[PDB]
Amino acid sequence: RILNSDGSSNITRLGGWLDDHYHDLLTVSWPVFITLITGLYLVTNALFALAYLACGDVIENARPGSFTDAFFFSVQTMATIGYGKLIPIGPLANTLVTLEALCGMLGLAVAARLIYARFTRPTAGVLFSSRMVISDFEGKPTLMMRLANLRIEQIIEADVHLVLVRSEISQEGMVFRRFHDLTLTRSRLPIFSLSWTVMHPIDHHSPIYGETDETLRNSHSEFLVLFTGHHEAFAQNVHARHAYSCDEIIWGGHFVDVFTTLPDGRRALDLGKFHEIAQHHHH
Amino acid sequence: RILNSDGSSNITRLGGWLDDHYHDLLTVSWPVFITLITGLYLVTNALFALAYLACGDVIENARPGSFTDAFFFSVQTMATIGYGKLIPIGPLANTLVTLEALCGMLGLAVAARLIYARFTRPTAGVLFSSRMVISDFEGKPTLMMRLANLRIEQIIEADVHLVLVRSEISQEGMVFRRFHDLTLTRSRLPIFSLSWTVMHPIDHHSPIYGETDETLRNSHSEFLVLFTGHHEAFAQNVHARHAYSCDEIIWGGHFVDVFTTLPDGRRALDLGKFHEIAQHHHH
Amino acid sequence: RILNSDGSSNITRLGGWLDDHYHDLLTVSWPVFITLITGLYLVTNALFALAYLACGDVIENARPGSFTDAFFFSVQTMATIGYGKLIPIGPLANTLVTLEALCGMLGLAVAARLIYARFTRPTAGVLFSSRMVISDFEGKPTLMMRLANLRIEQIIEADVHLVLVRSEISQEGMVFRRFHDLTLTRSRLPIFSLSWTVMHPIDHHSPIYGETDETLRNSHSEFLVLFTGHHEAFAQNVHARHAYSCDEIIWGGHFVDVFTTLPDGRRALDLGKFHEIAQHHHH
Amino acid sequence: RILNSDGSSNITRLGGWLDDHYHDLLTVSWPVFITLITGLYLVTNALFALAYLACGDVIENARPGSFTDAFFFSVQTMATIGYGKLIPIGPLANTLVTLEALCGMLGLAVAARLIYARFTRPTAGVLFSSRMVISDFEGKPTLMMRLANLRIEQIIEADVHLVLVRSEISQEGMVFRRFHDLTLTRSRLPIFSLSWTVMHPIDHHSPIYGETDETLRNSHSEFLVLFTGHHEAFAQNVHARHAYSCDEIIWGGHFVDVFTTLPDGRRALDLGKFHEIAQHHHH
Ligand SMILES: [Cl-]
Ligand SMILES: [Cl-]
Ligand SMILES: [Cl-]
Ligand SMILES: [Cl-]
Ligand SMILES: [Cl-]
Ligand SMILES: [Cl-]
Ligand SMILES: [K+]
Ligand SMILES: [K+]
Ligand SMILES: [K+]
Ligand SMILES: [K+]
Ligand SMILES: [K+]
Ligand SMILES: [K+]
Repeated sequence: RILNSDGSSNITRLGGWLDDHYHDLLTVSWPVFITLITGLYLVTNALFALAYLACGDVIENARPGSFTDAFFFSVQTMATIGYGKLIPIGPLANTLVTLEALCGMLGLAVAARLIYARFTRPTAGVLFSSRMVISDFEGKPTLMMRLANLRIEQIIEADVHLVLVRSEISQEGMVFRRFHDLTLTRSRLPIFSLSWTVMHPIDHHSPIYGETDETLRNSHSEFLVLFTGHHEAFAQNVHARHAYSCDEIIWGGHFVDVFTTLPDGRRALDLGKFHEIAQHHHH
Repeated sequence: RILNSDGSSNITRLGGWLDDHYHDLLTVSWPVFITLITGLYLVTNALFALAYLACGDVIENARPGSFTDAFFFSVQTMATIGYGKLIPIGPLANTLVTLEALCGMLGLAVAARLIYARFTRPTAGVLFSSRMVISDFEGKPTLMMRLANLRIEQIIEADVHLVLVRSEISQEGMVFRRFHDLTLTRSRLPIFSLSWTVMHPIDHHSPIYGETDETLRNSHSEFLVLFTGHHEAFAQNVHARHAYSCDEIIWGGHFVDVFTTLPDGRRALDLGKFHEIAQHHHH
Repeated sequence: RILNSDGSSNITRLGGWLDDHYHDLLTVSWPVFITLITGLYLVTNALFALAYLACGDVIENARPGSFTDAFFFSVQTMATIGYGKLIPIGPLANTLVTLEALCGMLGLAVAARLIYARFTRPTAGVLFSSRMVISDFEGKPTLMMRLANLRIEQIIEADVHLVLVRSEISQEGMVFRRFHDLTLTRSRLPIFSLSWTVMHPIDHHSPIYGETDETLRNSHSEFLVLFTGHHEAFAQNVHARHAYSCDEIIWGGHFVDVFTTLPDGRRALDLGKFHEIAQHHHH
Repeated sequence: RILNSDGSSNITRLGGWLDDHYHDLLTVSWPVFITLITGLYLVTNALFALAYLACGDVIENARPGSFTDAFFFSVQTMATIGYGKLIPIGPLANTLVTLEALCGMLGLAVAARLIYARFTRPTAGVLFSSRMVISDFEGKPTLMMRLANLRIEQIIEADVHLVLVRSEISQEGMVFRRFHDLTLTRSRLPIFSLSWTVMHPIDHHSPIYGETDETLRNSHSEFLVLFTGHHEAFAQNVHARHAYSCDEIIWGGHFVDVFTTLPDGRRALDLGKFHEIAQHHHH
């Protein structure tokens, strides 16, 4: 497989610590992110502790020269707790308190907004069919796959972009992976609530015209699907990607109706039937 | 009705606690959201209270072994109030204070940003006409519905996507709901301030060409409308959806002019006339 | 004038307190917004003051029954200042402190995020020419207007949508304002840095084909311009709107080159020349 | 060069302090931004210090008339530290504390949200080839340039807009820079993971049809590239711009394959080969 089932590439890649700070703060794992924020919080409070000590004995009820007492006073100042046992003395420590309160209020507000950004990533909650089918629709062979909304809230302006990716030999003897846009009957669904079957009519303008299971395997053909939409639950845009290889196309298959009948005779959506494909079996 | 008047589906659906945390935090009711935040706030302060107690008697002016005194000290630390009656003693409680201040400052900032997200959902403030009409416009039968901006602020790049949804029998005997895009005379209005009448000319390319009130009812025809736009009041995008059934089309009707004359002879917008449709009555 | 110079409508409009809370919190004036936030802050602290008093004398160093002492203790609790002169006594006041700290931390965080939203509205910083011109370009009469970027930072994917708005009589004797999209030579400028002249070639497909200054005045013709783009300074989308009446079209005029020569022989942009139009004067 | 390599213009520009506050707060340098926030923090605390003094001796444990003691009490109130040595006396200072806590909580929250906005600007992390090439592709001369994703995370709905910018003489003897959209074989790549070669087939509809290296230099031809896309790492849109002059087009050159073979026989992406162009050398 060139592309994984999720649509990402398998190709190995090659060719400063804070050179991409924002990206790294978002993509780094939660234990790493936590260590970074917690360590920065502790390192800043250790730097102010040393600063208070460099002024002399400028913290009331603190043991002279005690870093521990200066650190805990710094925490009480930076977090703006201010119990009042450890309190600043003179213009030097009060100036440092004024600087530290500002750093803590600003820096902890930024750290908290970064936690929120990492936490509020919306997921499309869209299910792609495990396979694609090739069967006749309106008297023409048609490539199909389907999507379902896994949530109760609607996706507005839902778009699907289907692309064929195959190996080709150019007119000047150049071997390369080419990307062919597959024209869909409907690429935009204004309101996506339940199930959507995406169709590519295989006409003389289709890059898979006259193609068989065998010819798709020789060009190492792959089908890449991008779904985009605005999700009403999040009041944000969402996307989902997927990839099918040549062996995931059921030639002559048709998708089973997902709309089932409940015991009370009601019409329901059964996503148990979502990956079910019907085929004709010969002797 | 397959689709409700708001554009949602009526179909019954089937086929972990924190498996969709962000969606559930946004879509859950306000009393439930409040119980969750308040309970998490109280449970965290109860966990730190127990932690302070596990260290021994490390809170000044607290009754030894008192959970109540340890809980209220935890609240005073986590909220960063720090009155100074209940104060930490030793390296163990001061370390817990340092950890608790961080959790509270970060966690309460995230909870507050989540309240803001739930509170700042923009509404389009767009009124859809209670009916659609079918009457001649520029010598051609035309399907129409109308929208009005209920607010003083404008919607920029306003888009309308009108779709017919009917039951159909495919060439291979497949019964299914098909979605037909209805081509509008104008689908984009760069600046939407007052009233907008949306028109679908019923020409030989229209899916409702040669269709009558009777034929629309036999295919269980429905009309789905999606409105999108950028709202100047919110400096955010907005949308609105609506649905009409076959019995909500006034055949031969025309919308009444909404621009009324005020006593001072001034031209005004009267949204009292917005749902008024004029029809010819025969003997 | 039907439409003002800024693109808004002049039409008079007609046809619950917290029924549109979010819109009203954004569009209300700053003195009103401030009164609302400040009053809510003061009313909440007065409600907790009364609550503390209803428990009895549960505030140390407070005068029994004093609302003033209970109010200032509430402020010290809700703002999380906690000096430590006024401190809570018993399980009742400590429970109220726990509730009040939560309300204040959450509610003041939301109020502050609302101030930021009202404060960070981006302006396009785009100058529209005071007039439009009609003159020959590539041997065809062309309608033109121009825009300039007033800032050093670029606007990416800049779009212009020009529309004619005139009064018309329909085939069934209906008088109405019709919106005609005016097709531009270029409606998209990927990178907008300096000046952009927008052109509508008046060909047989133009709604202003065969139109004169006189015929535009009889239909009360107006030209509405919408500019949209992504601003690099804000890393946000921006828009600007404008409107021209029939008397703001210079028939036969051409815009003066804005690129001037500086004393050091350097080529500069002179936005002093931006509204300058050249015309031929006859005897 | 009219346009720099980054796509910005070189043209010199000409033609109130808080007249563009939000833009200036985002585009101003970090030392300037810090001085502004820090100075505003210090000036506000100096104004409350003076206010407390104007009431008389209304701060316990403060030296009468001492601005230093009133300033540090103001810092302790505005930051909500509240140690409890300097505490307010009477209805006048307690009213000022109530006002100051509100200002500090709101104003410091806004300042912190502004730091976050300045800090969380996403970069596309896209590499443009140092040159463009003109060589035959599918038996037609084709203009090409290429882009690579410098990060592991994908860009979804990646768009490329290529424009020619040359000096031209109009039919009425007008010399001006004209912007020609160059039609690409593929302008949209739904999922951009590795390398993308952008192609403009030079057919009879191309503005560079029949053009040579010499004719492109006489019109001072430049090629402007805009890349846009949605970045999965940031869950935000991104863009990148670039510009090529006439001397940056390798006539007859073709880009070298970036997909290299690793010692374990694995296929890898070598961005060391990204700027490598192959050419035929004659005697
Ligand atoms: Cl925020
Ligand atoms: Cl935000
Ligand atoms: Cl096709
Ligand atoms: Cl049609
Ligand atoms: Cl035209
Ligand atoms: Cl072309
Ligand atoms: K505090
Ligand atoms: K405090
Ligand atoms: K305190
Ligand atoms: K205290
Ligand atoms: K805070
Ligand atoms: K104290």
